Amino acid sequence: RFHSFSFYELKNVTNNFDERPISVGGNKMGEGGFGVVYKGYVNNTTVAVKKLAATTEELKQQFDQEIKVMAKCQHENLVELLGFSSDGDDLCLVYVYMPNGSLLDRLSCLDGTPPLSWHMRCKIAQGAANGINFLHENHHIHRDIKSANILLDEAFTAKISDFGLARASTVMTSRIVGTTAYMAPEALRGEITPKSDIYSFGVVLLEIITGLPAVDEHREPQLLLDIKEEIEDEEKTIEDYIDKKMNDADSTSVEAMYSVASQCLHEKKNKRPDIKKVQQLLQEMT
Ligand SMILES: CC(C)Nc1cc(-n2ncc3cc(C#N)cnc32)ncc1C(=O)NC[C@@H](F)C(C)(C)O
Repeated sequence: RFHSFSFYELKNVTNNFDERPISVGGNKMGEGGFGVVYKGYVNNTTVAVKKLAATTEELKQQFDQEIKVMAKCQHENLVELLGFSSDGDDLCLVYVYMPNGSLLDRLSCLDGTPPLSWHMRCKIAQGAANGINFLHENHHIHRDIKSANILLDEAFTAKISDFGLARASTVMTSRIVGTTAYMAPEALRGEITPKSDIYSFGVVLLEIITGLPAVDEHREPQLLLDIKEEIEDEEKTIEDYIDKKMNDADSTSVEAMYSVASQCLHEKKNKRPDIKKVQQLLQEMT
C-alpha cells in the first residue's frame, strides 16, 4: 500500500534532518509532542517527513496506528501518506508536503504569510468538517483535532493530519492524550467519544473567528474557551473578538460561525451536534 523507506534515504532527502527553519534554507517545518516535521524531496516529489520523538512501545503503537488509519482512509480533506521508515530505533512517516503548512501558523502569519481572508477561513472550516465527517463515517475518532493538525495545500484545501492517537468503533483509558486547550472535558477525564472531536472543532472555529491561539500563557485570558464564557455571560460580544487582521468579515456570517462553535462547545457531550449537522450549519453559513 505504502512505500517502505530505509532510514538513510530519509537522512539524505532531509539534508540529514537539518534543524534550521525552511524559511532560512533549512529543513525544519515544525514540531508536535510526538515528533518534528522536515521538508524533503523524494524523486522530484516534495515530501513532509515526520521523525517520531518521545515511551518507545507507545510511540511504535502510535506509528502503527497512523499507518492502519491511513491505509483505510483516503479523502480530499485528509493528508496523504506516501510511506514510512521503521529501520531500528528511528520511526519516520512520509507524507505529501502541504505548501501552506498548518492553519495555526497561517492564523498567526508565521514566516510573513499574509492574513487569511474571511471567505478563505469559511472555505477552510467547510473542508475541515468534510474531513472529520469522512473519519466519523468510517468509525474513526481523531482524538487530537486542533489547528496545528488542519493543514493547507497550494489551493488552501483543509487536510486533517496526525492520526497517531486515532481510535476505531463511549469508552475509557488510563493514558490521557491530546492538547488540553482543545480537549472536551470528558476527554480530559479519559473518555473516548466522537463527540469529543466536535468540541475540539468548536475551539478551532473560535481560533478561526479571533485569530488567537487556543492557549497563550502570556494572555488574559490564557484559554480561548474563557472568551466564550465572557460572551455567554453578556460581559463581551463576538464582535469585540473578531480578528482585526481581516477586512471582509461580515457580522452575519461571523455570528453564524460563532453559533456553530458555541453548539460544538456544549459542556454536555449529548447536547453537541453531530458532524453531519456541523457540515450542514457551515454550508448554510455561506
Ligand atoms: C509542521 C507543520 C506546521 N508544517 C507542514 C506540515 C506538512 N505536512 N504535510 C503532511 C503532513 C502530515 C503530518 C502528520 N501527521 C504532519 N505534517 C505534514 N507539510 C508542510 C508544512 C509546512 O510548514 N509547509 C511550509 C509552508 F507553511 C510555508 C511555505 C508558508 O512556510
